[PDB]
Amino acid sequence: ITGTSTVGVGRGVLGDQKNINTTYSTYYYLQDNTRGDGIFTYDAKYRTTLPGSLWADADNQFFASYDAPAVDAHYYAGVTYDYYKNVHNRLSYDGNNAAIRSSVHYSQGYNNAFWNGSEMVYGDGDGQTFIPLSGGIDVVAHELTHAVTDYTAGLIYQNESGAINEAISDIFGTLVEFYANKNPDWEIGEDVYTPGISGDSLRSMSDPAKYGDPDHYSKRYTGTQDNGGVHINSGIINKAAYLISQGGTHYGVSVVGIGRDKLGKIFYRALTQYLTPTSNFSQLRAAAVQSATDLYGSTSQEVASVKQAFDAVGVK
Ligand SMILES: [Ca+2]
Ligand SMILES: [Ca+2]
Ligand SMILES: [Ca+2]
Ligand SMILES: [Ca+2]
Ligand SMILES: [Fe+3]
Repeated sequence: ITGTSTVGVGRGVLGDQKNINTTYSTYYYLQDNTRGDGIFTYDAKYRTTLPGSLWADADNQFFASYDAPAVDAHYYAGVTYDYYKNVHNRLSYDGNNAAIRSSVHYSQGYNNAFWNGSEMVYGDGDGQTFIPLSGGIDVVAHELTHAVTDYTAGLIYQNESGAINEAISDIFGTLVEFYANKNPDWEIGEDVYTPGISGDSLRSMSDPAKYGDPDHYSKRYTGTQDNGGVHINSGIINKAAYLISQGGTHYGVSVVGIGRDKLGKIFYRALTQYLTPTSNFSQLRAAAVQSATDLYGSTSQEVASVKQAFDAVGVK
């Protein structure tokens, strides 16, 4: 669309008010011209054909409940873009300011969200297991990070490489949650998961075992479900990442925490410089150690903490 940049206001899934970047051209559209080649949000109108219609509104106010998920998807994508740019100096997911597109109201009662190789897609949930998934900034950032991985390391979506791909999305989705300071935690999807149950989440990075995911290499899943457990075995890497950041003693191995910022710097470098499509956990460890070495010196505490953390989860 060609028009005038402007700012509208609406309410998100959780009921919070926010301003969003819109474009005016007869209608007000969910098209943000202020970030790279634009952020565009579309209405999939409960169908599965994609992307749907670019979101159009008559008055630049988005307070209808049908609007909620579009508001959050649109807003959270901007935040995520900002994170990458500000923090890592990366322009959009491709590093070249590619347009970011998302569709909401995908299908009916769809309890998931995903990156389809071209854009993001969000379900509204069934209202019981989930509410519209774009209401969780960690979910939005998790999805956009899959784009980042596709353009960089290109980790194949299965077995260990796939678990790495998933851990990357949880790690950066969490870093983005802290970046925006939106009630941050080391949990995944807490804000849109089981509206009825307080205190739970989809996955835990601090204690993956809480939900039955492995927190040690010896406990990895070796079967075929879930593409070889990409969503399960990511727990081992997630735990490692939590330890690197926060520190702790796990299975008797003590790790000194070095903080979130450094965690992000080290993982981003590994991702972008050292990982390949078929990298396995053991290769990830080598990569993370090399990155930290690059950044902080081989005799650094940083390097030391990365080593301990992997030893702690049993990754050699
Ligand atoms: Ca309106
Ligand atoms: Ca949170
Ligand atoms: Ca979270
Ligand atoms: Ca819940
Ligand atoms: Fe994922």
